[PDB]
Parts: sequence; structure tokens; C-alpha cells
Amino acid sequence: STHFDVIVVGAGSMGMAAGYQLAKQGVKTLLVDAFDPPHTNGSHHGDTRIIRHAYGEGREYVPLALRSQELWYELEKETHHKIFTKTGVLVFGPKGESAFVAETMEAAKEHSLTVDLLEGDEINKRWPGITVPENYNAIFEPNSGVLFSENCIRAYRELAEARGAKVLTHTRVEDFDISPDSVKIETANGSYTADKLIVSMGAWNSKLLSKLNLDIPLQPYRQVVGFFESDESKYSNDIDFPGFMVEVPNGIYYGFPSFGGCGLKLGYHTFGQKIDPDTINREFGVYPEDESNLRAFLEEYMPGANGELKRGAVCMYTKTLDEHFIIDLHPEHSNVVIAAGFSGHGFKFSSGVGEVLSQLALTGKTEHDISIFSINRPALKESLQ
Ligand SMILES: *Cc1cc2c(cc1C)nc1c(=O)[nH]c(=O)nc-1n2C[C@H](O)[C@H](O)[C@H](O)COP(=O)(O)OP(=O)(O)OC[C@H]1O[C@@H](n2cnc3c(N)ncnc32)[C@H](O)[C@@H]1O
Ligand SMILES: [Cl-]
Repeated sequence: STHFDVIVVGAGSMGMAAGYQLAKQGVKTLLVDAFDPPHTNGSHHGDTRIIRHAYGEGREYVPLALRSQELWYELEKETHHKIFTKTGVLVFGPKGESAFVAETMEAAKEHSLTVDLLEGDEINKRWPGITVPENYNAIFEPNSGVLFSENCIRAYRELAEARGAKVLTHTRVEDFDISPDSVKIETANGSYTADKLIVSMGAWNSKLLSKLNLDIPLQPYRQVVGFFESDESKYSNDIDFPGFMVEVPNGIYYGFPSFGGCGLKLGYHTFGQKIDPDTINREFGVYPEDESNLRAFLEEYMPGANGELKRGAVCMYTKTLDEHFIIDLHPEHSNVVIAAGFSGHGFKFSSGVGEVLSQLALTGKTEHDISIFSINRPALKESLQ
């Protein structure tokens, strides 16, 4: 008995931000989620998320990063939940041996971003606790920081619901029926129709997009993080230890300073187990690599933060072949919006993406340049069934 203006399937990082943007405009919105966001079964938990502006994955992301940062500052002012801490973000790697570092530097130059460049011992001297070889160089971004992701989703949800948005929890959408002038979703708890549909199922996009006649290579990965007892006089946010994403011989690692003494948090970015979102083992430590890959980095670069494992978490990345997002209209249905393949680095942009999804759903267009996220790009290898 209840039609909606817009239905959002998957009320996570991207869907809830879209829900907030829609509700803010008086658009009657229904958000449906398999669980109760924020939760620990998707890609948004683990407390913290890094947001960077000079983008090593590609300078073309800068505008969205800057717009997202401003939207995060707006969210901070609207809710009592803590949204962002300006820890700054340090990026480093072997000189001349890191495309990531190199593109971060180019992006900063190209967009006139405020950053400090340093190398070797200067890194170790500036931040006691970091020990890198002398042939390493770095780019520090002081105005970048850390987002409290679960707080963001919770805030976007409270605000959207305050404005009339309805969130149907613990309801897994199983199929879609799309027509030229309306959309319909099917769930065990009933079916619903609307004029527009936004699909942002995270890891499950790799399993249910075929229900929309889409065939896109999307690979879910098991990605763990660990919190370690650390020397608080060095790794605390209070003494300005930064968030970071760095590149060493064996891959990319990212981390956060200890907040309130909860310990430095670390994650290995370039390695993960290919899994299925419905059978993944969410227990940290079941694979020897979970803990060993982290300490391997710590004992070498942040030895004072290699103490007792205080906590672990298991979460998921959903990768595309080129590792760029998919934000576009469904090729066969202009009334359906797709948001997928955030490949492990999309949370920082979720506020910005929420805005883009809203525009796409309401107008079929967006003011942002989102061509690099086109669902029709060749590097994606997309097709219809
Ligand atoms: C896992 C991970 C990711 C990560 C990170 C560290 C780890 C361990 N650190 C990041 C960082 O420092 N900076 C950054 O910018 N990103 C970082 N990430 C990546 C980021 O967290 C992910 O890209 C982001 O969360 C992706 O968002 P998306 O909205 O795609 O995924 P979600 O938040 O999991 O939400 C999906 C929701 O949809 C629901 N769902 C699924 N299937 C259904 C069905 N069938 N019906 C209804 N709802 C469905 C889920 O329940 C989920 O809530
Ligand atoms: Cl992801």
C-alpha cells in the first residue's frame, strides 16, 4: 500500500548518504537494508576511515574528495555524533619506486593542495615512532584526516529519518522488476514500488546485480585490521601522530593514530582473501596472515606500536578490474542508479557520492564529472545477460 518517490536498496555507506540527500529535499524515500546500519557485516565498520585529498589512486578524484570533505564538515555541525578528526595523512614510499606516492605528489601539485614534502630522517625526526630507510620520501597532507564511519552512517540515518525517510531493516531484497516508468523490489517482508531506484548493496552487488541483467566483474575480498597496544607518547592522536597510507616493497598499508588510548590501527591494503559475502569468515585471526602481515610492517616501520593485539575486525572490499568506482545510471533503465565496486577506497567519498546519487535519481544527471566511474567504460568489462 505504500509507493515511494525513491527506493534505496542497501542503506550503507553510499545508500544512507543518498537517503539523507533525498530526504533533505522532501523526496519520499524508502531505504531497505539486509541488516541494521551501521553494522559489522558490510564494508563500513572498524570505527575509522581515512580521507585524503591529494589522491594517489588518481588525481581525477580530487574534486569529489574536496566536496566530500566539505560535506563532512557540514555533517559535523548538524549532529552530536563525532564525525571527523584532522589528524592529517602521511604518505611515503621508496624514492622513485612508488606510483602511489608519485601520483599523490602530482595530484597535490595539480590542484594546489597544501602539503609538506620530506624524506629520509626528516620523516623519523618529525614523527618519533616512524622508522623508515633513508631512501624513502614522503608527502604529508595536514588538512586530511580521519572519519568515524559508523557515526557518519548513524548520523545520516537519524537526520534522514527525522525528515521522513523510512528505513526497513533486516530485509534482504531478492529481486527487482523494472519498467519504463516505475521500479519494484521484492523482499521476504513484502514488495515496494517507486519512481526511481538506487542500488548500493556493497559486497552483495557482486551477487545480485545479475537480477538487473547486469554482468560486471566484481570481486569481494576479506580485509582485516588490527588495533595494537602502542607507545602513547608517540602514536596518539593527542601528540599528532598522523593517519597514513604507505607503499613498501611488499604492498600498501594504511593506519590510524591511537585515539583515546585504544591503540594504533593497521591494515594491509593490497592483499586479501577472495570470498563470497555470504560465506566469508568474519573472525579475525583464523588465518595466520591476519596478524602476521600486520606485525611484519609494524616491527619494521612503527616498532613502538607492535604491542599486544587489543582488537581485530574483518571487513570487505569489492573490486572492479580498474579499481575505480561504478556510479552511473543503469544502461537499460534511466530510472535505476548503480553504486558499486568502491574497491576498498570509497568511504571518504560517501558524502559526495550521496549527493551524486540523489541528483542522478532525481534528474538523471549530476553536476559532478563522473565519467571516470561510467558503467560503460571498457576497462570495466561490463555487459548485459
Ligand atoms: C573494509 C575496509 C574498507 C575500507 C577501509 C578499511 C577496511 C578494513 N578503510 C577505508 C579508508 O580508510 N578510507 C576510505 O575511503 N575507504 C576505506 N574503506 C572502503 C570503504 O569502507 C568502502 O568502499 C565503503 O564502505 C563502500 O560502501 P558501500 O555502501 O558500497 O558498502 P556498505 O557500506 O557495506 O553498504 C552496503 C549495504 O547494503 C546492504 N545490502 C546488501 N545486500 C542487500 C540486499 N540484498 N538487500 C538489502 N540490503 C542489502 C548491506 O547490509 C550493507 O549495509
Ligand atoms: Cl569497497
